[PDB]
Amino acid sequence: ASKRALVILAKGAEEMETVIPVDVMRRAGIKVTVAGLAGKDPVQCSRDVVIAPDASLEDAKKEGPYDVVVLPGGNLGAQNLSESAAVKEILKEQENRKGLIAAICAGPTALLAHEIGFGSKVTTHPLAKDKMMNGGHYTYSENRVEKDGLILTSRGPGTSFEFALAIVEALNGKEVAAQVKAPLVLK
Amino acid sequence: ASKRALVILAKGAEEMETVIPVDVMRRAGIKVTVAGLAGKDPVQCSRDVVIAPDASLEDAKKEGPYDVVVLPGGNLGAQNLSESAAVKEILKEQENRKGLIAAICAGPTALLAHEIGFGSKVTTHPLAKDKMMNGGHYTYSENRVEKDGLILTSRGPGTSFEFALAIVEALNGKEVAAQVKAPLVLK
Ligand SMILES: [Cu+2]
Ligand SMILES: [Cu+2]
Repeated sequence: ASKRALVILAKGAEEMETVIPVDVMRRAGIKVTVAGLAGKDPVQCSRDVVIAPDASLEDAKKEGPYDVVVLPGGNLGAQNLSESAAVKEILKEQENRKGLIAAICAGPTALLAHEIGFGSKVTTHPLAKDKMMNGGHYTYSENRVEKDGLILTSRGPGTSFEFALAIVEALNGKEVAAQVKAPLVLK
Repeated sequence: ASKRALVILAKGAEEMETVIPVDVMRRAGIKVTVAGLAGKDPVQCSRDVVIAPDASLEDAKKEGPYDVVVLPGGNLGAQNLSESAAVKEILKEQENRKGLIAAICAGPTALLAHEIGFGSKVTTHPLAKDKMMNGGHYTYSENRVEKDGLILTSRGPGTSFEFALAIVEALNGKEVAAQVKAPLVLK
């Protein structure tokens, strides 16, 4: 049976940080559900790219559990994720069942909002560091991708490939990650 | 006045190679029109990401001229671009007015189909090389981004940032490209 990923898509999400992990995870044979936070309608991302989700979060959250829950970044997208009761419940359940949670850029600040993974070493976009570190509940890292147990974080659009391949390695192993990596023409 | 970019979006396009240049060009203050080859309806990309274009190509082609015409890759997307009479006319006009043409991955094989920029040094995805080189009308390069006059080409999803920043530099200069680059957290 294939692994399953939930990607939560909110208005203002960084479109690069959404599409790169979805595409790379699907190249890895992961069944990815792109779920719209606000419903089934297409979502307007931070730059003006409009993406139609596979399902509403309301529906997708009923089709769990997922092997990874992925939170894209983008300053306003992450604020929307941080304010959502549905996201809070999903992340708490994932943390409780010891499943992987992956967040990139401003995405990890939603972990702070929902009190997820306190005590973890994490990274974020450099501009999101102060928000993430409010209260000192995490230890900050400048690694391009950071993984502390079941909390996987990354820094920005330019780390999106490394972030996505780290999810693939965590779920499907190093060999699959290497196979997926080669045709991408990475440096 | 701001520069203007036309990005032509066909079914089967590589979504990463579409979104990365659109996002980076908009960060550069370029007015980007994402135009759907087949009409105004949302487009199903190679992995299963659905993107809603800003306009139909039929409408957008009437609002030229553009400072750059951008062709995303993806094997089936590029085949669709190669078969289109509207694309042929747009590229010929752009070539005739000495405007920039930028194509990534399998995208450059549409230049071959429409007899654009013969004699140029070009690169493509490694798997698209044989198709591009059919007849020997170009000289092949393994550079991650290649620019020969007004023909700008690149190799794949992992070269998309370099490709997009090269478009920005060509249109808006090195200083703007450097400013846009820094917050992306590239290596
Ligand atoms: Cu970001
Ligand atoms: Cu490609």
